[PDB]
This record gives sequence, C-alpha cells and structure tokens, in this order.
Amino acid sequence: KQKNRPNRLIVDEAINEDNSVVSLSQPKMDELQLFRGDTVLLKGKKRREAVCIVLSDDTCSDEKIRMNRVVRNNLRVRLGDVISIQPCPDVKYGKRIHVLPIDDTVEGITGNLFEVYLKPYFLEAYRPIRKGDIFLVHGGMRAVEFKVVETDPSPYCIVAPDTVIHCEGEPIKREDEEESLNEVGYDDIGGCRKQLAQIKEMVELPLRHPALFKAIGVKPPRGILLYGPPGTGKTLIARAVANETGAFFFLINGPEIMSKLAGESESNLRKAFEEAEKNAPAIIFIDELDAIAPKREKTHGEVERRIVSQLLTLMDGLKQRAHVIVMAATNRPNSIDPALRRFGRFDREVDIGIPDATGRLEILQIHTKNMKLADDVDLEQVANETHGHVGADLAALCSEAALQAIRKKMDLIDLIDAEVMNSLAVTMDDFRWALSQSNPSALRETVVEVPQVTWEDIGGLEDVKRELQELVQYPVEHPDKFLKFGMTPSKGVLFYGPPGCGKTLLAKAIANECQANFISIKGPELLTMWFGESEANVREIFDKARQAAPCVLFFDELDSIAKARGGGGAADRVINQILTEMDGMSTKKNVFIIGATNRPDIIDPAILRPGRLDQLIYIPLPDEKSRVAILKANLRKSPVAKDVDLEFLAKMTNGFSGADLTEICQRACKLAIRESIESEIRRERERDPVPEIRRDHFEEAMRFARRSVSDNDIRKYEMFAQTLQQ
Amino acid sequence: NRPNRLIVDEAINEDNSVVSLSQPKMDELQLFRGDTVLLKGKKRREAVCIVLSDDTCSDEKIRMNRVVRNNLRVRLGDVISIQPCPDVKYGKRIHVLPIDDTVEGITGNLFEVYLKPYFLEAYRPIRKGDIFLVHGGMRAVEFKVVETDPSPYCIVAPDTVIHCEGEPIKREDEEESLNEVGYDDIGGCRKQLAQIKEMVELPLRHPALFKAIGVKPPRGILLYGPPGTGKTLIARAVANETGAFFFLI
Ligand SMILES: Nc1ncnc2c1ncn2[C@@H]1O[C@H](COP(=O)(O)OP(=O)(O)O)[C@@H](O)[C@H]1O
Ligand SMILES: Nc1ncnc2c1ncn2[C@@H]1O[C@H](COP(=O)(O)OP(=O)(O)O)[C@@H](O)[C@H]1O
Ligand SMILES: Nc1ncnc2c1ncn2[C@@H]1O[C@H](COP(=O)(O)OP(=O)(O)O)[C@@H](O)[C@H]1O
Repeated sequence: KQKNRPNRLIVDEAINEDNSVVSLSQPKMDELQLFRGDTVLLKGKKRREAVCIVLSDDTCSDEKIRMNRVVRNNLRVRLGDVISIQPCPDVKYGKRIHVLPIDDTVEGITGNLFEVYLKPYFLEAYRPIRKGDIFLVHGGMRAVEFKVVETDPSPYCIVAPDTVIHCEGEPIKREDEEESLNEVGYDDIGGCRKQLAQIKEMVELPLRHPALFKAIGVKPPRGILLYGPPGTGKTLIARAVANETGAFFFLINGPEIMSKLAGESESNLRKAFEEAEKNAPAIIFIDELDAIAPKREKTHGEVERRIVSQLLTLMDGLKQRAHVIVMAATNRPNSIDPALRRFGRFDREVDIGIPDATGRLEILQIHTKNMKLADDVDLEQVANETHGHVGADLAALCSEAALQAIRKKMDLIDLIDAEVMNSLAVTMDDFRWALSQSNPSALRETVVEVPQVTWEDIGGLEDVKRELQELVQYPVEHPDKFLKFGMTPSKGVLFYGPPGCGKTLLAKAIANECQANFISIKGPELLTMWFGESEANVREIFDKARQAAPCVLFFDELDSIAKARGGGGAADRVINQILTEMDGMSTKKNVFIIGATNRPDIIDPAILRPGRLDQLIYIPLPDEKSRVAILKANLRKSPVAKDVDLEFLAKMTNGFSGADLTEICQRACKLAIRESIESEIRRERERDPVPEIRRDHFEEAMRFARRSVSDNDIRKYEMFAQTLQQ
Repeated sequence: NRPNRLIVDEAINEDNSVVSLSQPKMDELQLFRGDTVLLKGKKRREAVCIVLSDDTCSDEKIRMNRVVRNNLRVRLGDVISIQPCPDVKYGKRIHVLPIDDTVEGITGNLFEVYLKPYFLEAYRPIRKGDIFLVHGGMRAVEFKVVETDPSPYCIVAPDTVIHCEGEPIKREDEEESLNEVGYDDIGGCRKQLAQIKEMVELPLRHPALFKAIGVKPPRGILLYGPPGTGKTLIARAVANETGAFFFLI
C-alpha cells in the first residue's frame, strides 16, 4: 500500500455555495485519476456514502478537501475529523427519482413543489446523488431541504433531463435511514480476495486497453471457468465485475438455452454473441454449463450435443472479435466436457471454494449492515461456530434469524414504516436457534483454510521445528538461496510414533506461519476412496492443491489401508496413485506433502524409497514443557481464574499420552458443569459465577487411568529410531 | 382477540335476511342502518348483511345468519366481526340456480316459490358463489349464485326477473368447494404442520413485512414423505385458511 492511506482527507470550509460540489487540489486529482468534470464516491462516518463531482480549486490545501455544511451534515461529521474519497467513473443516468421534503421545511407553504423547487434545481444541472442525500433547495424566499427516497439506479445516479421526479404527498420524516435494497459491487463480494484479485486483474486489463493486447499479440483471458459449490456468489461475482468495470453484461443461462425447442437452440444463443460483437465493451457469462456440456458419455442425446457443437464452433473462432471475454460456471471442473477444457480457449480456470472464518464474518457483516440488529451480539461467534456453509446459507441464516425475531413478537398493526424496523432485535439465542435450523451445503467437502495455532501449542522438538521451517517456510521466504546452489528441497516428510494429534497442529502451524492453505486428508476418506473403488478422486484433490498453491497437504494414517489387507501386499489402489502424484509433483509452487503414520513397519517400501517420501521424523512422548503447553491449550479459549497448579500433572502423569491429559481437562470441565447445575438444582430446591474448576475435581479427573500407549510399542519405536540412528 | 371479533349468539333462525341488533355494540362502534353492513368470518371470507332487524341478542354478542355460521369459520361458538359499508349500488336478480333438492318435488318458477314469500327487504347481498338454504316446507334447499351483473357486493331490486334456464348440477359441490379445508380437518403431524403454518402464515396477510426483512425465505418448499400421508391435502389445507388461488398441477 501507500503511506497513511492517502485517500483519507481533512474536511474544510469551501468557497463555492453548491451543495453537490467538493473541492480538491491540482496534484491530488492527478494522482487520484480525477478530471475536472468527473464524478466520485465520497465515504465517511456512520457508514454513510455520498456522490459528488470534484472541481478544481486553487485555495484548497494539499491534504484537505473543501466542502460546505450540507455534505458535512450528510456524512454526519463535524469540523476536525477524517473522511475518505473513492473514484466513481461508471455512473449511469437516472430514470425515476422520488423526493420527499422534511416536515418542518414545508410548514406554511402549499402547492406544487416540482415547478418551484425541483425544476429550477435540476434544470440541466446533472447533480449526482445517492440514496439518502438531503439536499437544500432554495426558492420562494425560503430554504427547503429535499431527501432522496428511491432511484431506479438504486445505489447511485445522475439526474438526467428525461428523469421523472416524484414528489407525491404525505412525505416521510427524519428517521434512522434504514437500507433495504441495493445493487451489488466489490464490497458486496465476500471473502475471495486471493482469487478476486486475480480475476480483477484478468478483467481490468481488458478494460480500456485495446493496444495492450496488441502488445501481447494474443488476449490471455479467452475463457474463464469459475467452479465451486452451488451458490458461492457466482453470478454476484459476474455482475460485480461488470458494473464497476463498465460494460454490457447480458447474462444467459443454460436452462434458458434448453428452454427453446429443436431448431430454436441456435436462436438466442448465437444472437447473444452478435449482441456481444456489436458491443465490444462487454463480457459473457453462462450459468449451469453442466446442463449444456456434460461429459461425452453423459451426453445422452442429440439436440444437447448439437448445442455443444454450436458452443464449440462459437467459442473457437472469436479470436480478436470485438475483444470480448467469456465466463462460465459449474460445480467441478471435470463435470464439464474435457474437450471444452483444452487450450487456446477456456483455459484461465479459477477456483472459489468455501469462505473462511473471517470471510464468513465479513459476509455476515455485509448482510447485517443494511439491517439494524440489537447491537449487543458480537456477530463473530455466530460466524465462527458455523462450519461448511455457503454464503447463500449465511443469507438464509440471517433471514431465518430475522424470521425468529419477527415470530418472537406478537402481531402488530396491519398494512407508515416506523414500527417493525425500530423494534428489530436479535439475540444470541435467536442466531443460536437459527444455527440449529440451517441446512448447510458445503459439508462433505475438502475445506481450504489458513488455521490459527500461532506456534505456541508446540512443546519441545525445537530443532525439528527449525527443520520444518527450513523445509517449508524458507523456500517461500528466500528462494534465491535455494536457486543459488540448485538444491531440490525435501518436499516430503514422514511422521511416525504414537497416535498424536500434535502433528495435525504442527501442519496447521506450518500453514499459519507460512500463511499458506491447508487441506485435511481424512483416513476415513481414504478408506472411502479405497472401498468405493474410485481411485480417480486423488487427481482432483491434487488439482485443488495446485490451484491453492502454496498449500499444506496433511495425509492421515496410510498404514490403515494396508492394515485392512493385514493377503499381505505392498501398495493398494489409492497408494499407487499418490506415488504417481509425487512423481508428478513439481519442485516449484511451494506445495508441500506431509505424511502422518503411526506404525511404519506396515507401509509401502516405495514410500521408503528416496524422492517419494524423503525423510522420516519421529515424534516422541510429550515432555513437561509440552505438558504445560497442553495445559495452556486447555486454558486456551476457556474462562479460567487463578490458583491453578499446572506443574502438578507433569510429575506423575508422564506415562499417559497427551489425549489423557486433555481428557482430564474435559472431564473436570464436565464435573464443573455438573456441580454448577446441581448448585442450580440446590437454588431451585431452596425456593456467584464460580468460574474456576477447583483442583479437587482436577485430582478426581486425573484419578482414573486410561493409558493408551504401550511400552512395547514405545520400544518398537525406539528400535526404528535406532535403525535410523546412523 | 381484536375488539371487532366477539362471541356469537346461537342461531335463532336459518334466515339470511335477519340479523339481531346489539345495542351496547351499536353504542360502541358507528354502524349505519339501511342497505349494507360488511361482516367477516374467518379464513379471508367476505359477506354483507343488513342490521337492526330483530333486536334479540344481548350485550357484546350479535346473532348472525346460519350460512355464515356453518361456513366462514371452522365451527360455532367462535368470533364474528362487523364493518360499516353503506349505500352501495344496486344489482338485479342474482342466484337463479339451485343445485341440490330440485330433483324431488316440483321446480316451480325457481324464485317465485321459496325466495319471494320469505324475504323481508334484505335482498341477499352475498358473495357470488356462496349458498343459502331456504324452502317452504322442508327448509333445507340450497342454491348457488351464478349471475354476475354487479361486480361489488350489491343488493338487488325486488320483483326482478331474469332467464330461468339454470339447471342443477351436484349436491357434494358445496362440500368439494372447500374440499374439507381446516386445521382441525387436516390430520397433522403437529410439529411439521406448525413450521409449515409459520412459514406460509408469515407470507400471509403481511406483504409489506417482506420489505422489512428484505429477504424472502419462501421461494419454494419440498414436501418429503411416503405417499398416502395427505401430502396433496396438506397443501390444500394450508391454502384456503390463508385465502388465495390454489391451482394444483
Ligand atoms: N458469497 C456471497 N456473499 C454474499 N451473498 C451471497 C454469496 N453467495 C450467495 N449470496 C446470496 O445468495 C443469493 C443468490 O446467490 P447465488 O446462490 O450465488 O446465485 P447463483 O447460484 O446463481 O450464483 C444472492 O441474493 C446473494 O445475496
Ligand atoms: N512437539 C511436541 N511434542 C510433544 N507433544 C506435543 C508436541 N506438539 C504438540 N504436542 C501435544 O500432543 C498432543 C497430541 O497427542 P494426543 O492428544 O495424545 O493424541 P490424539 O489427540 O491424536 O489422541 C496435543 O494435545 C499437543 O498439544
Ligand atoms: N394425513 C391425512 N389426513 C387426512 N386425510 C388423509 C391423510 N392421508 C390420506 N388421507 C386421505 O386419503 C386419500 C388419498 O390421499 P393420499 O394418498 O394421502 O394422497 P397423497 O399421497 O398424494 O398425499 C385422500 O382422499 C385423503 O382424504
């Protein structure tokens, strides 16, 4: 970025008396790509926006903006605060504009307010406004404020001379100016920025750059595939990259292509492309491509493969034909025909995936920005407790929570619009009941995320942590050292020993401090792929690994598949595929393959071959610093008080595994919950928060023994450590 | 629960032309005597009858018609509402067609036999399609409104004649016009029926509440279940308690 976010400006008094005119300086408008007659989008406090025309000023300061008292009150700011300016170069003219004056400004005057106030104020003026601007109109020896109600270009527009002005009777008053309907934009798009920036580049370079693609010679984004779960803001993304760029959108959908009969399938599909040809600033988006073009064995018909044929003969031959780009949507990239997915056209494919916790948080922030809540819910625990939900399901979650809030209160008056909005309130219980009544769709899917451990759960093995940093982090940070000597780094590592979940948190910490993606490969999913006789599922997983580069590929226990066999054997139907993936693994892109086993005697010797899975790391029994780190993780995200004896467990529970010391904490927590609720039972029988688990309950939690490790297996692990002791 | 909705008096007679007067309720609201007074039952049903005819009912109760008691609600001993709506325009000789009991006895002139010697200047201002039972001897003969000369609720002029070419069709068509719509009439797994009742009833009667939320969750509802469960009657029961066009395919 730049210093101090240089669109931030200081409000100052103006010289011009115009309401819709703000003033800047000469090198500021040159740096911010601003003209002397162009329009901007001003943003300020209390999430209030403004649309204005920047004019040149000579008395204006370098880092200040001159404006009158109207925009200062419209942005709800006083003298001395900071405001921001955003350029708005894509404004369209308005069609119908509804204006209603405030009640105190029309007391004493009667008649038509259009020909006296509205007609001279907009007589070839072209003043831009937004929804909620209160602008002062002078006339009849008075000063009457007029407020924008609703425009057909609903976010922002310029008053055309053909715009019909609506000034009907019974106006609204000064209120909380609630938002209820709008048009989408880049801020409306949620958490997709790692791919939103890429597709932003691949549509911004087609914008107003004809000679740039002549400098390339060829246009690189000929066809763009956007695949993911159904409903991941797909047409929202397509509509968002159209209006702010400035083009003709003209969406068509595959069901509407099949909606016409035989012979009419060429009608309104080719004609869409001559429509795109006659309007060179345009994009093309098609929805449900699997309904048009499935796989070749799935093409069980004649008219549908005819439609596939006109799509192919229209998609191959638009090479520099009004420089239009083409977008498409599908569930998975292999669901479409692979002959469509070749090169020359339809090559710039991109994944979207599910949102993360912060992406879900900002999606819910967008969906709850327009609706006033009870302002005591944090909205972060709501977006953090959800898991595997599409953004459409978050919108449905917000709608059902509002339905819960409406159904909680009884019936009001029937139909003013000032009773069921200012009484809107949602609780933690409202969204919690809404969380139960919310069917997800992104479940049963390989999630992609950057998790958060922040390196301090890990106890001991600091040289092992340094080796894991040098294998993964430092090729990303300093690849010039590895290109200095040309050494191919060890991209594959093995974990063996007790059944620990600390290797999972190790991989999570690698993805965290690497700031890279994570993929959790499940052992039950591996046996699903084995017993389901579908060994081709590895390929799209590794394709998602390539498209989510850099990433961490945490595989579970691979010896369980060999445990299912034991007549004997070395490799299985899933095992031999990942060796071909490792041979197909490039040394670039910083995609790491990390393995997690328990018993390495029953694994493939081809895994033990060099270049496939390179080095083996033993994870030993937990140590006392790792035991107090385990107790710190037990104290992580849990309300606890003082007088805790963290050194009490490590002196005698050294023979137990780390899950036993974890289960001590959950058992003491359930004991605390049980004693608190029987204290509630005592309170009800008789008709303080007690936030600390008292350590007698901790000692009753550590009393029972469930030692899951075996000492002979520990000697077996030490025997393989001595085998690797060279 | 509304002040208009009040408990109903028992049916003294089976006449559509007689409504008893409740004088404390007449002192409560502002109802004007004369031609037309609007009344509502339940499930979005509209009807009009005259007032100040009998003066038999006591305070906070009004005696109404028999046909607005058996229809326009789910049962007797329930609420009835009133509404002032006077001096509407006039119609001409509606409800010429009987449906059920013409096949026994004689046909007659079909309105000079049982309609003319029974009415007392309340010229049946009912919904076009609603019924009313009247006969001289048996007093259980219904008819159906088929002539639609007036578009709003209008009384007709007395001693008017139109074409008498109407023929009876069926008896069960009155029962099949509802086809037994009722939440008591439906069987009901009451939990799932409660959520579907909520998620259609919040669409019901409050179209502007969708502007308050801004998001509409009902855009389509699947009905999972094994066949034989009344799935084609569950949607029929959800309809016509709301009041809309059902139109199954
Ligand atoms: N990522 C998202 N962010 C915000 N809103 C979303 C998102 N995904 C879906 N929605 C909501 O879901 C509705 C339909 O979007 P979507 O299901 O993506 O359409 P399509 O499936 O045709 O791409 C929209 O009204 C939008 O508000
Ligand atoms: N380097 C390390 N050495 C020892 N223990 C560790 C290390 N890093 C993390 N741990 C701890 O080991 C525990 C994982 O072992 P455990 O809970 O017994 O296995 P599981 O949960 O798979 O049954 C985690 O709670 C973690 O805090
Ligand atoms: N749950 C129910 N409540 C009331 N009537 C029912 C119910 N289930 C079946 N019936 C009766 O059974 C007959 C056939 O209905 P049914 O087989 O349930 O249709 P569908 O299976 O399409 O819902 C209907 O005439 C209906 O009266």
